[PDB]
Amino acid sequence: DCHLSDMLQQLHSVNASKPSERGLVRQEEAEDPACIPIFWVSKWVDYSDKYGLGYQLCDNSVGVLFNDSTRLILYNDGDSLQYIERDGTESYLTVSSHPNSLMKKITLLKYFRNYMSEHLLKAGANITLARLPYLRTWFRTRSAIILHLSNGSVQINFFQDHTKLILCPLMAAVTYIDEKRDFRTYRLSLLEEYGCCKELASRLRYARTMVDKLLS
Repeated sequence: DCHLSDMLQQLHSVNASKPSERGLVRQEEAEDPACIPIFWVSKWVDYSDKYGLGYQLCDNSVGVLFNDSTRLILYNDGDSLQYIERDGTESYLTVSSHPNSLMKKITLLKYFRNYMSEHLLKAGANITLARLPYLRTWFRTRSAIILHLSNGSVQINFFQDHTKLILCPLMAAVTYIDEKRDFRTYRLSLLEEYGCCKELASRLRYARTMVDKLLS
């Protein structure tokens, strides 16, 4: 990742500068609505002991990262599919016509979509040209799930308190979703500048270490 390189810098820059420890924190002055992200994960399902990691993006498309490290996406038209092999090669197809070699996985995705159509909360449901990204990797920790999409974006959802970061290195920007499910986007360079709350500074410290694991 040219991107993830960028992201660790940005983030380290902001964390080095110790933004909570300021005479007068001015976090709202680092806000920047002209940087809101197009895609994040609104829901996810971890059936990774058997099948893989199911998930839905904010545009209502659905995806799976199977345990064999391939991915099938279903677009929000209900029919278009994109399959992505371990090497990254990508075929496109539909539900109506598609090799039989994909029967089992197309079905697995239908099940994942049926479940996610009915069930979980839709993160960032209150918000509004990019290529639909797919899930590159994920992993869990005691404290959170980390989701790394092909468009270069890392999303970290925290379990305890339901807070979330979407990091876009394209813009040097991060979106915080707090416990009240308020949704504020910030430029990291302005956060370094203007400071932020002790909450977000800890989330952002975690996020650095999380982006380290991702690089490995």
